[PDB]
Amino acid sequence: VSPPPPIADEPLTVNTGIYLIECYSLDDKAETFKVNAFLSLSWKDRRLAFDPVRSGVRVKTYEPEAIWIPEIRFVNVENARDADVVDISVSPDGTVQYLERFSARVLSPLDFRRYPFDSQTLHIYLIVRSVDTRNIVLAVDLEKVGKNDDVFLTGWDIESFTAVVKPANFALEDRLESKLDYQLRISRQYFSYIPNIILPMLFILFISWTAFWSTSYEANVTLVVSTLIAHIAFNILVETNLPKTPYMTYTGAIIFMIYLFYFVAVIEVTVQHYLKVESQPARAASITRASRIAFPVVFLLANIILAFLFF
Amino acid sequence: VSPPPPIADEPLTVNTGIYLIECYSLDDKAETFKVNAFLSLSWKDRRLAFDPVRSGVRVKTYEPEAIWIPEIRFVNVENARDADVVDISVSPDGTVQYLERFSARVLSPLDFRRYPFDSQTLHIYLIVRSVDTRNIVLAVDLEKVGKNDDVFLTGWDIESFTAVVKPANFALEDRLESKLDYQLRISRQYFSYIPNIILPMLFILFISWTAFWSTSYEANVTLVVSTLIAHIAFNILVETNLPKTPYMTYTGAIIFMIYLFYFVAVIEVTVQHYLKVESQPARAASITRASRIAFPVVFLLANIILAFLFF
Amino acid sequence: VSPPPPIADEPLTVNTGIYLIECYSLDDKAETFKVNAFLSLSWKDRRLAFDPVRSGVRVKTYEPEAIWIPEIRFVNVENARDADVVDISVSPDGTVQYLERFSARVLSPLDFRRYPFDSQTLHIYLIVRSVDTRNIVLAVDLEKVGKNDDVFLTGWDIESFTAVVKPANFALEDRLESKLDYQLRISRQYFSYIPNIILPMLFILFISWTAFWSTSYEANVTLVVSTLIAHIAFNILVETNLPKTPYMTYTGAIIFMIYLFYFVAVIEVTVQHYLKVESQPARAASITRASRIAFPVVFLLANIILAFLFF
Amino acid sequence: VSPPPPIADEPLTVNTGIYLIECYSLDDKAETFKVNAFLSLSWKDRRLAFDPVRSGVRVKTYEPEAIWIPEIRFVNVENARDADVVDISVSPDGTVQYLERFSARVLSPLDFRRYPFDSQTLHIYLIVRSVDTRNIVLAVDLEKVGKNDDVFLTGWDIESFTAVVKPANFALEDRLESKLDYQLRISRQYFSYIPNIILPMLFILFISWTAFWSTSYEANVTLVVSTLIAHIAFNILVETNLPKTPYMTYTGAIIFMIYLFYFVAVIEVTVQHYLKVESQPARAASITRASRIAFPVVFLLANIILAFLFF
Amino acid sequence: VSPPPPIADEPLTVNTGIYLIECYSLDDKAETFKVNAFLSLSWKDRRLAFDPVRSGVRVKTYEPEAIWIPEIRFVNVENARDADVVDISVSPDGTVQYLERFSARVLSPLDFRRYPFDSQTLHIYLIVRSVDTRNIVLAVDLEKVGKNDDVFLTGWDIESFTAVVKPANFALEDRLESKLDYQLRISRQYFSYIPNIILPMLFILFISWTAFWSTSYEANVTLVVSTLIAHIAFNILVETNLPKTPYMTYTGAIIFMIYLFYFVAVIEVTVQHYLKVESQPARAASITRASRIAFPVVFLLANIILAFLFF
Repeated sequence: VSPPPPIADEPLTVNTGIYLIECYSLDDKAETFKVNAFLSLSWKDRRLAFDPVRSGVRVKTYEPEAIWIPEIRFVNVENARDADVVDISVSPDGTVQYLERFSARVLSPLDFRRYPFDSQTLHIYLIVRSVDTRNIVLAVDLEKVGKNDDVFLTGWDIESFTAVVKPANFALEDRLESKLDYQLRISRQYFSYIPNIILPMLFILFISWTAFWSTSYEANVTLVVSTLIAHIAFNILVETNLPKTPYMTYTGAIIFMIYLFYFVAVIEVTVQHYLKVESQPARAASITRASRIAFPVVFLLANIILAFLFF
Repeated sequence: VSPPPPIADEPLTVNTGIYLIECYSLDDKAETFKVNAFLSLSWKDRRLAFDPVRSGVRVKTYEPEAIWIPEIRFVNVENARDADVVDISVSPDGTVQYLERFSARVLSPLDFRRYPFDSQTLHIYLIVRSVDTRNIVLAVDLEKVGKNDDVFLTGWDIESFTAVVKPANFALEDRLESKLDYQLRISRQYFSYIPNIILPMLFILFISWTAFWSTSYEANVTLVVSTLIAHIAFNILVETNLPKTPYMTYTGAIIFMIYLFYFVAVIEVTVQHYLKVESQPARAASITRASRIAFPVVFLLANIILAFLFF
Repeated sequence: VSPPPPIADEPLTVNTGIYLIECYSLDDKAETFKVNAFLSLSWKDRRLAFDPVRSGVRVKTYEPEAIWIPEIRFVNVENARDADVVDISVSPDGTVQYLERFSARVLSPLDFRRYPFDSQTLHIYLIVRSVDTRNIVLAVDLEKVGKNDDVFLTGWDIESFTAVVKPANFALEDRLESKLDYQLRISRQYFSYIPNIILPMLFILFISWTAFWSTSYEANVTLVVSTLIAHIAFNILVETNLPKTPYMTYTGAIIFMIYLFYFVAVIEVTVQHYLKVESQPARAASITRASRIAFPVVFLLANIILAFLFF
Repeated sequence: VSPPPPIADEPLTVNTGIYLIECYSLDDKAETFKVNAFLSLSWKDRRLAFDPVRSGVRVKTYEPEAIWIPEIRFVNVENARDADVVDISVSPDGTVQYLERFSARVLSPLDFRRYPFDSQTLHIYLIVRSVDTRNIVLAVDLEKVGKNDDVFLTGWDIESFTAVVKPANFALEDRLESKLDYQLRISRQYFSYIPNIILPMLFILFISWTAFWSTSYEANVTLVVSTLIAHIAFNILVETNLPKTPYMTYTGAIIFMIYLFYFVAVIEVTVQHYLKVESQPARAASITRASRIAFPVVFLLANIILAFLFF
Repeated sequence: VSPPPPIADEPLTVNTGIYLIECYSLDDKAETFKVNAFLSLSWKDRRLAFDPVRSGVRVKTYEPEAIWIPEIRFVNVENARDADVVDISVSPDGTVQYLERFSARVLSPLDFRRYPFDSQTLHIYLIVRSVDTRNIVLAVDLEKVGKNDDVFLTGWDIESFTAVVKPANFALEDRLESKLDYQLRISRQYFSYIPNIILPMLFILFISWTAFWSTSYEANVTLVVSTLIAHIAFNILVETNLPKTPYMTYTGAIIFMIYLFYFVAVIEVTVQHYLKVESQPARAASITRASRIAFPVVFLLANIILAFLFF
């Protein structure tokens, strides 16, 4: 009901911990993720302490209204952290052990440049408002911060749940206070993405390259233009998986390069035909023969240039 | 009111039951499903026992606030279930019969590898928090576990609603307690998936194979490339039914293999033409003649390899 | 307040009525429909009766809390209906007239086999919980069951709003009681489905059949394969209208048959060409000439077989 | 708290007004539209009046619970509106000025036949329930009915916001009362619909007509069939804009006619070829020459027939 | 509890400030954007003032219920702002410092004509209701208005967060009062829109222009018509990025012009062929030779005309 008084000017230390139970709804369209976890809080209140003989027990259980509880909030959430309280335990020395289970949609930006190899740092920002009586400071209890054996992250590898031990104060408000950051490092699992996106997209492009082993302009126009359609169609097919980014992505640059290669292949096919029709088939045959090596080499070279630029 | 006191150290047994009335919203994307069911609770409270002559009746009806009710919760739900109590009945010996109708979105992972023959185990995890006075344990009353004669599961076969009789304790919290698991085993119905997905997808691939019974390179390019487009288009058409998985699925491997076969068929068509144009039609004719058997045989062989790998 | 007492053992009859206002959000995909209607309740309470001279008036108006009201619920809802009470009127003899306006999403399975001629029986299940003092039974007041002159059902014909006069008890609960069923029989209006789905889908198939009046294998491959693409594309176009069913539908069987016909047409075209190239144009010409009649006849025959099988 | 008493038998007049601030979510599918507006209510209560000298002020501000407020509801809404009261002001004579801001989904049928020239009458039905003490009637204060300078109706022309001055009583309930209708007459802006839908759809059809100036059956098959695909593809592209109607629309009839023209064009192309191959090129040339005029003329004629039928 | 009294007739000045923390869910479809920010309020009340020696402290902290707080609301929002308060501080002179954190969906129209060079003026309208005792006016405290060093907007450049210093009164209500406007000027970053939309769309069009360097009518029909399909397909692919506008946009005019160019290119190809077949290949060759320059020149000229018209 009333905040604990400081014996001295020192601020109240609230030890925090988050135990990740379930992580669902990874909607990449809104750069959000839903979380279901345990939030543990630990701080010392002298007013609740006792001798354990006359009191009988070693522990004292209270209701949330009965005692003072710090106003802990999450910064980067859609709406107020949905909560329910599990337990409040007071040890003989006056140390309060608070535990609640919560579920909330977290706002955490995603970098899609490295995609689909990309690594992400998912953030959960904890915050406390200091009162006049008293100031309150947050701390991390590493024993209460953990991932379960049943933790499921389908399509991602969980690297480190290591929260920011030194979380800098956000100078947003009039009074600056330290906001405890929880860094959750993940890296994209990619096996499926080669046989489902890259490989079939390379096959369609390679099919267009058969126009370099043909002399029929009609058959060549069909090869290049119809594969171009198949490529667009294939992009529409995988559209859901690829990201809608306002910046240039690695995947996006490859896609653009593929569009350029269809254009150049058309030029070649058109040129080869023009030379043959304009009575110089020696040149026409030489260009086509060269393209057979030029196109794969330049492609492989440019992909290495791209890979280097992004990694 | 207050919790019932133990005659001895033994924990309070709360007998549970779930009567599955309706199952709506089967989201193959979020791996969540909405449920509307009856939850029944049974436990013995000596405090409310009576003689039926002086009391007149054989049964006593109470309001939820009037008596003690165990705090039963679901583990794998987005948020707390809809709480609408139906009836509370007390027998002369003190046995309480609780019944509520609830509705909640359940988080249950789905394995799409064996799809569309795939079988699933849907989970509903029940949990109770033990108090200081007396510890509380959950049990399954098989007579109160059921699904109606009007239970509709369009597209699935319900194998067994048999809940985990021995549900292991989840070591997540500070105090470990047994969490009653409800395993709902289902198997996918496919009487439609062959004529609607597989058969037309095989037809389009087979059409490309007619290029082995033709010598017109122009007609062949049209056959292979236009069927490749029809295949992509067909995939777009059925896209909704197929799953967007970060791992490799059986269906997904077949699709990939089909993409490979279009690529190889192009190679053949291109090779056949090159040999004919490079004045060796004997080889060209032999390759084409071989492909007529090679392509179906290798396909049938590789499908058997795939089926074996996944089953 | 308290429930009315029975003069004899007879159960309390609650006369019900539903006045269907506007029906919205006909989600064919979730097999749910939203309803906005008036619910009327009528039952006799001797406890509320009076003489109209000393009381002055002929009618007595109460608030919902002031008097006893039966706990009427709907069986098949996503979650409980919106609760808005309009009026409560008591006649001199004690007859209570209750009226509320409600809105709820109803779960009602749909049969898509006969689609798009398909007829449906939409269900709204009313239910009441019978009390230890008096058993409560539901009845239908046909004078209070109706639909307005402004009732709109776009693309459906409303056959009969006739509710189940003898609604069987659901043996789900421990105590079985009669649950008042409201059957709304509807039949699909198709004045659009022929010119928008069937006719253009037949035209595309007929275009492929022109390959039987041509000898150019190149032109024929283009005809059959490009129309096959147009068919897939057309299916994608109308995909929204067609149903995603795990069982075999009439429409779905026709679609499958059309896919088969494109495959057979390819075979013919391929065969005709092979015979001509393998120096037997007499056979090639005979098969093509036969196909001109065979394909339409077999199609028309198989459609009548299909129509017969489904109707 | 209590209703104002009538000096005489006359009913209480509640003057209404709706100030349309922002109209969003124009859902074409469900024929619903979301609205955010101000609702103003004006009625005279003598019990709240005063002298302004002894009271000091000219205006008196109350809280909704403090005074009597009429139970105003909307008929055609998904569910009850948003209850956010802005201000309640009482003038010295006792005239109450009520203002609330609300947001609700309105059910209003749309006629898509005339589309995209189509005109609509959007309805918002206001209703009040008369009490036993004094009957309540609704009125329209034209000075409080309006739309801002910042009112956004992107794609429509607002013809008249003129609410039904004489709104007939809905004979649905047992007691009939006048329900104040708000007619919002709008007409569709088509600045864009010609260059974005009609013109490109005519271009694709016209391209197919070039087959009448060619003799190459191969080139003709490509022209007709590939444009047919382009048409389907184009329909898929504009799918969002076009309406999903269970009845026949003007736009829908044109689309169907276009499908018929592709079929007839195929027939011509097939016939022309057959005659040439069956050694009668004089007839073949005459039909093709005629089609060059026949197709555009018949099209233009049939479009005039269609336009006449719908307008 | 009560509105602060004016020493003279002057209105109460409430100094406002908005500190933009996070800006998410930029759903262009509904022309809405979600905002998460700090709202600061500053005004002087003499009743809360004190001497700081006898009171001890320099600052006084209150609870929202304890003191009078102005009813500040947002005009253009889907629903009410999140009701969450951070701090209330009173200085020795009586100056109140209010701070709250809020999250709401804002309705702000978007102009898509200049897209994707488009620039926008985003609006957040603040409003206050004046009471009987003293009229309340809003002001902007520039020192309490800003965005963090970590604020980043994906795809946009933030030009000026300069709120309307002179915000005109909205004449909607009976009593007109100044509504404080917050203008946020932004310009779209297009670094992606050229390589992802424009460039590949130009490539497909350029491919059709190779028909001017060919004499094969068959190959030309394939070139023009198949690229036209690729264009439609490409539009379907990028459909998400392009806006669904009922007015004419810059991007939309370019798209229309591209459709026209495919039609004209067909005409050329058809004409070239007709002249050759009608035994005048000198004219046919001249037209084709001219088109090689005419088409790119006219295109580049018309694009400059378009750019000029829109900018």
